[PDB]
Amino acid sequence: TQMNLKYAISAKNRARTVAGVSICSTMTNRQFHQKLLKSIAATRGATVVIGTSKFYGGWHNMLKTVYSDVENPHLMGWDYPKCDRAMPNMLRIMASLVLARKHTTCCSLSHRFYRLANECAQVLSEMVMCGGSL
RNA sequence: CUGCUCCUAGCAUGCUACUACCGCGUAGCAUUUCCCAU
Ligand SMILES: [Zn+2]
Repeated sequence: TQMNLKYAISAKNRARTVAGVSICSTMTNRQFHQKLLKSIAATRGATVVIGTSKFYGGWHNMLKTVYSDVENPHLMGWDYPKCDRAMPNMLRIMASLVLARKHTTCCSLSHRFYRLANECAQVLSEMVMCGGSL
């Protein structure tokens, strides 16, 4: 996985970094996950709001849907300090497990395990070419 | 790298309307020709 520096505008001097990923990983992941990703993105009115536009009243629709029958409603929001740099890998394994639960008939047990192993080997923990070294 | 949006251009399709000609089909109107031997 190649490492690179970003070029944009923000409000603090801390640097930014994108990561280039090999291409075989991309083809395999697309063929494996694309249908579920599209199904998630298209659906409206759910707990996850990925793929919903803030224009044409979508923002109001979301703000109403979250406003369900709450007896003494309040609003609370939190933050994750360094979410990506401090993620425990057990939860990442379990997350990649949840997404695969839909593959009930398309894939066998051994095939599922090998796909999970590939995902862990390619994205979770592997060799990061930074600078000119590994 | 994913999602959202704008704009432009092209294509292609579908549908609608208009114009022309054609022939058809129908209807009406009206005419023109009018025939002979082995
Ligand atoms: Zn499968």
